[PDB]
Amino acid sequence: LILQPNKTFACQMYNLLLSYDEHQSLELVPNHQGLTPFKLAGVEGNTVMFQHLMQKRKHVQWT
Amino acid sequence: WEQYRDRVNMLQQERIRDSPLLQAAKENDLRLLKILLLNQSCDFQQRGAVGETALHVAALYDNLEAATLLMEAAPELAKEPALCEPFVGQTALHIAVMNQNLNLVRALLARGASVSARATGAAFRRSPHNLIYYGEHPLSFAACVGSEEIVRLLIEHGADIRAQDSLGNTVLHILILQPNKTFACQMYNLLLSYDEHQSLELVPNHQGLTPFKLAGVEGNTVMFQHLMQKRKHVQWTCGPLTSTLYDLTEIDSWGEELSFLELVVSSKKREARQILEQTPVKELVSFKWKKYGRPYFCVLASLYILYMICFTTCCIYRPLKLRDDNRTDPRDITILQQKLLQEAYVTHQDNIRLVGELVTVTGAVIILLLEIPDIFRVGASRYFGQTILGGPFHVIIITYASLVLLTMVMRLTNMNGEVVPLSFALVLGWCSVMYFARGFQMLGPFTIMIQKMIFGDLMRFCWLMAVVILGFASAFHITFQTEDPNNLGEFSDYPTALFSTFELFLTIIDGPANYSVDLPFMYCITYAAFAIIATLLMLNLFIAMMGDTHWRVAQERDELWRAQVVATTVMLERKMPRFLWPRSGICGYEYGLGDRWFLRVENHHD
Amino acid sequence: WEQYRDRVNMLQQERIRDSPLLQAAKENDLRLLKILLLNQSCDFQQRGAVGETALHVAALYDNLEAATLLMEAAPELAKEPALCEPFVGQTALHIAVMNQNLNLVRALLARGASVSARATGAAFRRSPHNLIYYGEHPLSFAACVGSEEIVRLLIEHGADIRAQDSLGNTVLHILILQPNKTFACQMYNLLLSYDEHQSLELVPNHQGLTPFKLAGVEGNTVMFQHLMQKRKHVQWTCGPLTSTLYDLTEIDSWGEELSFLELVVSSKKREARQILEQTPVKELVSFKWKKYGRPYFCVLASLYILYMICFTTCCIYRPLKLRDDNRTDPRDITILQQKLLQEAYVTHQDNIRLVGELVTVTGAVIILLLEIPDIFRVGASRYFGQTILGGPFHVIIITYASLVLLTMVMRLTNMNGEVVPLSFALVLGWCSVMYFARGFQMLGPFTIMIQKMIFGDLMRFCWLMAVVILGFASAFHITFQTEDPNNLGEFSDYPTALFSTFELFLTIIDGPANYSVDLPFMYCITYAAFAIIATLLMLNLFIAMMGDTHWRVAQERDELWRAQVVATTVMLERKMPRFLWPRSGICGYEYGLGDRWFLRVENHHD
Ligand SMILES: CCCCCCCC(=O)OC[C@H](COP(=O)(O)O[C@@H]1[C@H](O)[C@H](O)[C@@H](OP(=O)(O)O)[C@H](OP(=O)(O)O)[C@H]1O)OC(=O)CCCCCCC
Ligand SMILES: CCCCCCCC(=O)OC[C@H](COP(=O)(O)O[C@@H]1[C@H](O)[C@H](O)[C@@H](OP(=O)(O)O)[C@H](OP(=O)(O)O)[C@H]1O)OC(=O)CCCCCCC
Repeated sequence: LILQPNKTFACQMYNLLLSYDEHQSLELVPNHQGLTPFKLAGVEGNTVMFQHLMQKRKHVQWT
Repeated sequence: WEQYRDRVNMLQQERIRDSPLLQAAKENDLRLLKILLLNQSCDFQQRGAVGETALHVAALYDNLEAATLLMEAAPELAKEPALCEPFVGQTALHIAVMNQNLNLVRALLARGASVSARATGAAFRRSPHNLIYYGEHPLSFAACVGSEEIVRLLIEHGADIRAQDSLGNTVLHILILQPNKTFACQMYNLLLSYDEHQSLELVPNHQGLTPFKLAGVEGNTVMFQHLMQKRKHVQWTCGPLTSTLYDLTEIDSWGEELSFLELVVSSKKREARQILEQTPVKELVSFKWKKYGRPYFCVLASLYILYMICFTTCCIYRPLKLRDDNRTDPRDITILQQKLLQEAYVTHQDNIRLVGELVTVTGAVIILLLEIPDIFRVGASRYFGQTILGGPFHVIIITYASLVLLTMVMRLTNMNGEVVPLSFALVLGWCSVMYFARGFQMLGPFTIMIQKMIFGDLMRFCWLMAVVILGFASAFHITFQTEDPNNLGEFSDYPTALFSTFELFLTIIDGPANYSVDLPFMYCITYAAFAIIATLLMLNLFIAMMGDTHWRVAQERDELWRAQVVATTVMLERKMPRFLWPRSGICGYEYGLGDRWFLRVENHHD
Repeated sequence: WEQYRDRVNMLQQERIRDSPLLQAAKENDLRLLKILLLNQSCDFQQRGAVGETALHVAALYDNLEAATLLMEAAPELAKEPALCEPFVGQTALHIAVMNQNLNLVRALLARGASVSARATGAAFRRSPHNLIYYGEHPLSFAACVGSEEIVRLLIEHGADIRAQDSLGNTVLHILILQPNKTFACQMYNLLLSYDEHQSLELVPNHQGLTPFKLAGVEGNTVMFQHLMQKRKHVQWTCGPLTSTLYDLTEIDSWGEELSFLELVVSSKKREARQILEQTPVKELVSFKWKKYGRPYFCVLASLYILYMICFTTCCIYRPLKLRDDNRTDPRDITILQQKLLQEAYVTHQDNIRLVGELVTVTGAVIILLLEIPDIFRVGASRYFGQTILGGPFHVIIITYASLVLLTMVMRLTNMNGEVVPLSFALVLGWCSVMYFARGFQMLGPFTIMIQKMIFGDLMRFCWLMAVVILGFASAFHITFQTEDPNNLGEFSDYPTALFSTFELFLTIIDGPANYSVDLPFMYCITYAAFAIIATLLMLNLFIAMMGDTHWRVAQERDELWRAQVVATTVMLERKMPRFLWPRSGICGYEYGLGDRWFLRVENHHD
């Protein structure tokens, strides 16, 4: 789903996969190359997918 | 260093997370917070990492209900500020004003929290590290973020209007220091609706700047126009055209030494040159330049051109005499040497040269008497580094005067080697005539983009160029260290091997080619590669870089030419006789309107 | 000088402010103004600083009620105008018309104020100082500001339509002189609604221009299109395509000497070349150029090329003979000298040269017979300074004819030094063939951008060249006054030190480098700096500057090529036989439509 040509809407459908990922996790399993999906989004230049991945890791501590 | 602020912020999160009361104030949950209000075993006056109370946290996270809960549980807790290094005086009322919480600010002023509290910490003072400069006062914060009801509630609850911080800026200065937000102009009107009895408009900071002068130096054009909606008034109109008079009392600033236009044109900020095109500023300096600035600048330009003519015809005819010891040396050129001073002035032509020598020495004296107080009055880094005020030319003219005075030192000591100060003075001084080329509208910004190329392109490209001519010069030297220096002596020793490779980089000197001898076979290989990488590739790339910076200047030619003529107009406003430079504008004391000088311009709109 | 007008304007404000009546008329307050009407001690005919009455003030500040109250106080006060220098004849009816007050203008014409009053002040005459040129008449002001009901009210209240000012312009001329406003075009129809019995369209000014010719010379393209809606009519249409005939009676202007197109192409205003692309002008001069202009211009271009070939093969074979005395001089070149006229024509080849000499002399005669009446008929600054009409080439051809006539003068006096005027004539005349290069569509505007760069770029860059080659030439000279002029004599004396530094600036002559002798150590330092600042920096900045100027021309290539072919088409329209240049357009006298010549064009629209 990362390897698409920068389509926005499957971004939300990425959430659907992470809506149903349960018990490692699907986010940490590598391929035969040995790449995390975060690393695949990094190497393929999917910036929208990268920003959507960094919505979950970050949190605001104060404003 | 900014990692300390990250450590303080996550240590604040540590002290919030450890304490159950501060965690309950952050999370906005009232359930355990009721028991925290009820029991007397817990301490409500506990400190954070800095000094933030739980009411500080509840003001920080827009938690007004928990703040009011411990504020009934502790009414005296609101007045204590933070007490560590980044927040040495931050109250929660500053945070509640900054977050625009109307009910929390109304409750905080209803319970008598301090309104004149100064938050003089390092985070609130201006810096490149802090992203905002909202000030140190609650009235400052309320006007500066742009909330009307909060600042009017602060006026009705105390908060005297004059509030100078550690930098000395009042409210109007740091309303002007915003990044060009329009609506704060209307907020400025609110402050000028509530300014009464000097006035707030005239009080300076620790730098000694009016808010008008701070608007001029910071480039805030919208505030500058908004300030001159109050100063101007139309005196008559007919048809499409109105005639209006502008007050130049704080523009020309006749009483004050350090003038307003000197603060505009010598500003380090880039955006302070778009404020120099405004509707009474362009006309005032255009009247100064056309009526006075161009004729006195042109006669000074002709006088300096004649001074350099009288200097170059003085030094072309300099004393040299035939040497007594014969040459007797191969690879040498010498006919004649320098002349001693006892026979340097013996004929009438020597006296005609000598009066020119005294002209040049007194020219050096009147140059250094017009630069040393001028470099002392504004500082070294302010005046030499500013490209608008002719600083690169003003170090060159100073270097000329020091070099010809060093010539005057050397000649009376009768020692040789005087070709070098005449050569440096004669190359630097005729390039300083470009300093007088800023006046003409035809040939003005050419001399600013020449110095722009010198300090932008050929500061970066010379380090990329001195790693090619060094390596290729060393490569050419080794291929001709084995050979002779007679048949092909362009790389005989290493200084001329550097200089010939430099000249071959510039394609001035022809390629080293002697077809009557067998050249080394490595030389053709390492010179063909030189002709690829250096004459073809790096030279014309740097020509294209000159074309790009020439385009970059040529889109904005008039914006720098007007700044150049403002700089030289306010330079000839100073250092010149007062009877020859009368006050620009018309007087108006005989017109009964006061002892203020004005400028009438007329426009043409629909 | 414009400061006098500022002094007059605030002196007007002084005379308003001192008088209570004028202040009451300015402020629009009736309370003390009623007492000012009642008492007879005050004088209602008091003057301003110029002559502005209270009615003038109340008309100037849009105060109709106080104006009408003082007209009931004084009905005779309206007819008196101002009487000082900037407002020589300004009435307040001009001001009320200009401010578009319908009720005030109706009251002023109801009380019998003058409608034919000429406002002959310096503020109303056209100048760069005055921002508007609205005219001198009330009908002029009403038709010029853009009001319909006011101008029709002025038609019904007198105001004869023909109204020539001190410049002699009528209403239509100074309705054309607006900055291209569309709606006034329709109000031109309003003037053409009330023009009756010559007509108003044909009356000239003091310059001698028809209003159609004024629209031609001022570049008012929208008014030109509106004027040629009236002249043209469609004769048939089918499908998408219409055929319409345009009247060229005032385009060609066969009766008048100074033609319409001569006023268009020799206009000082830049915007008068976009009117030259219009639908009845472009087809007419394209028919003139294709049918007649290009063949006669090409045969004149071939005749001038053959004349210069017959001149250069005449002056290459010039009389030259071996000198009688021997040289006996080092640093000298001379083999042969000039030849005396008694032996300059002795052989048949000398006669073949001699008939070419008479060809060149009669060519100079027929050149100066085609330029001296032509420079007398339009003036010196009109014709030499205009770049469209080949003025830079027409000073060059005149310089050719004067130089070869001076060569013929010098040859018959048998004195030497004829190499110099022959050399200037021979170099200037082959550059004048670019004058014949304006005709071809391929290589046309290259010759206009070459002269554009000569007069634009290299008049500003020559002064920035002469502060570098002078300083560096003088710096190179001092390093080689000490040394010998044999091993490195490129800076021996100061004229060749200027010329060699100029050539080293231009990168033509190779760098002065003699590796078989020890050069001065300052020379390499001050020449490395020269190769940086001049060959690398200063030159290619000017090369990219020429590239930007070439881009500026090349965005507008066809707009200048069409102007060039219009200029040479109307220049070959004059100075040429009438039987060889028949009248363009078709006659229409045999078609019974009148003695007016027309041009039929067909178009293709949806
Ligand atoms: C003539 C002798 C030297 C005069 C000393 C005074 C020299 C002098 O007046 O300029 C100082 C200059 C920095 O330039 P400076 O502080 O005035 O600021 C720059 C200047 O405004 C340039 O015009 C800008 O364009 P560019 O990007 O550059 O094209 C540049 O970027 P930007 O505004 O467009 O964003 C601005 O940052 O520093 C040196 O390189 C000198 C190195 C040599 C030091 C030699 C010390 C002798
Ligand atoms: C060939 C001998 C000289 C011929 C004399 C006649 C020379 C001649 O015909 O032009 C006159 C010229 C002024 O040019 P001129 O009045 O025609 O008007 C300029 C002309 O239209 C240019 O093409 C325009 O572009 P640029 O900006 O220039 O690129 C320029 O600006 P703009 O329209 O774009 O806004 C216009 O202002 O004045 C000199 O420099 C001559 C100095 C040398 C005088 C030497 C006297 C011998």
